[PDB]
Amino acid sequence: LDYEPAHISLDPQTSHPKLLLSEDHQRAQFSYKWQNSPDNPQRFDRATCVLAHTGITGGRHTWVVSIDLAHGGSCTVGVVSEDVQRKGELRLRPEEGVWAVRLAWGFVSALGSFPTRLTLKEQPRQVRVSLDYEVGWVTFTNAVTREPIYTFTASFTRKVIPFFGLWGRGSSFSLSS
Repeated sequence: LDYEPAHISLDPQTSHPKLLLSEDHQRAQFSYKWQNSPDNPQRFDRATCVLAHTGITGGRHTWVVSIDLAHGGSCTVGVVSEDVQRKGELRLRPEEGVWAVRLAWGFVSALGSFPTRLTLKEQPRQVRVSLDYEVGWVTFTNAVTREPIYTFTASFTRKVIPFFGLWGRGSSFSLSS
């Protein structure tokens, strides 16, 4: 509970063409249109994902993702090693530097080679990500109720970057701390 609220801004260099970022870089929604997004090496081309601008190399840090799934979409939240594969079919799993949870209506899972289905007391509106770089914890909780969701144990050898994904029109997320 000594996790330091962090500023997150979504990096428009990284965002899949199917994600629309807000002017303030605090929100994203799944867009009906592929944008004519410059295909620079930092940009996801298949995974409908976006990174934060600023990575973490130490300490304890925490941020909150508010999730709105209007019509059976999904949202993915977590952290990636900064050398995560961005081009092609990415497998979201620890082995490939992804520590993330996927939320849909009636469906939450921790992503790995062997995804873990999680049944919660409530459908999370808000997911708190609490990262302890020093120990190697990625903790997910319901940011309103503090209900535990999942904890990954990780060995960080590189910078880690807050990670977000959306699938399906009417799906969106917004950031706070």
